[PDB]
Amino acid sequence: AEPVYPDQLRLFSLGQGVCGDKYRPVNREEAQSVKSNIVGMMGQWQISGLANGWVIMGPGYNGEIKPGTASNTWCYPTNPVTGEIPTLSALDIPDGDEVDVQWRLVHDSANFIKPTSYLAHYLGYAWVGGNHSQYVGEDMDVTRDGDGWVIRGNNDGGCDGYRCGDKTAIKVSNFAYNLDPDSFKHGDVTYPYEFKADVSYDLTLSGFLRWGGNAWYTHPDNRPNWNHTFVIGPYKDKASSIRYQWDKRYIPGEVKWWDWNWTIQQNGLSTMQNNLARVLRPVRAGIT
Amino acid sequence: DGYRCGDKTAIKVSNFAYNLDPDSFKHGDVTQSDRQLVKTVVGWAVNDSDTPQ
Repeated sequence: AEPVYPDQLRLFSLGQGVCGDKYRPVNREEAQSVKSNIVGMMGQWQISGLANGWVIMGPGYNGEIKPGTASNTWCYPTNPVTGEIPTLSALDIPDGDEVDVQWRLVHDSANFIKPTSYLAHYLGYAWVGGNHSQYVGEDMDVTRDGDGWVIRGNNDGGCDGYRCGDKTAIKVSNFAYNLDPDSFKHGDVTYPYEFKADVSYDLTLSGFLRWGGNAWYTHPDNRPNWNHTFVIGPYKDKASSIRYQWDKRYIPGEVKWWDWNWTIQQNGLSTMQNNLARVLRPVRAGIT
Repeated sequence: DGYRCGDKTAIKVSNFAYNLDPDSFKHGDVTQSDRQLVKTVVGWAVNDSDTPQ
């Protein structure tokens, strides 16, 4: 048996026990591993075929797997593609003091604010943007709050929408700088050295979740308030690691904070991984 | 319509206290549950003289 990712499954209707060109029939054991996802991707009274004379039934039957035969068949690609989040080239901040580096980081629109505002929107937060535009993360304001920074939509003038006025906030805090030994460089030897250090921080999202649909695993439906934190840097915990949670989306019992399969279904695989790649882009600062 | 209409003032009521009339208090029966013994003692008091003691 091999791990199965719900986004790769394909339901063929060619013939009994026949898959596509590059496609293998899903096994009864493999179907059991992701039972809830496949049952959620089926109609109420639908029955579909598996390998070795087995059948999966829809929610009306409580998702029972029993011996049988059917015309349809769930198939998995014969050569699955890796859905891992790609890595982008580093972003280098011009030399300066600690607070200057943070200021230049948090005021960048293409490499920040907009990649961070789209993540919050995809996760299901409400009203990510200001009153003077219709697009997410367009009319935003940045303020220095204590030892951190706060980004949120501008709220001047009026707005149309239920509870428009409660705008979600992005809070950046807890910066740290770790030096790597492979960036060493020197000039003449009459010497002046040079290094680059990687920057890490904590990102907090605060706001209320949308009623129509959100990405929390319990899928609350009463518009509750919510605060969550991510660590943009080396792994520290399962709850605050994006890469970890995304890589264990094939184990249903590991899903306890966010449901990334839901986001993939809602928006598509390529867009989600591009956005996550932009959010996790490395950041470096020079030292001399 | 207004500059910051939407930031509305809130009034909070808490910390209630009661000043009783002295001759109006009554209570009913006292009941016990979940009883666990601590200690007990028994004894005798003996008087062998000719007067109460």
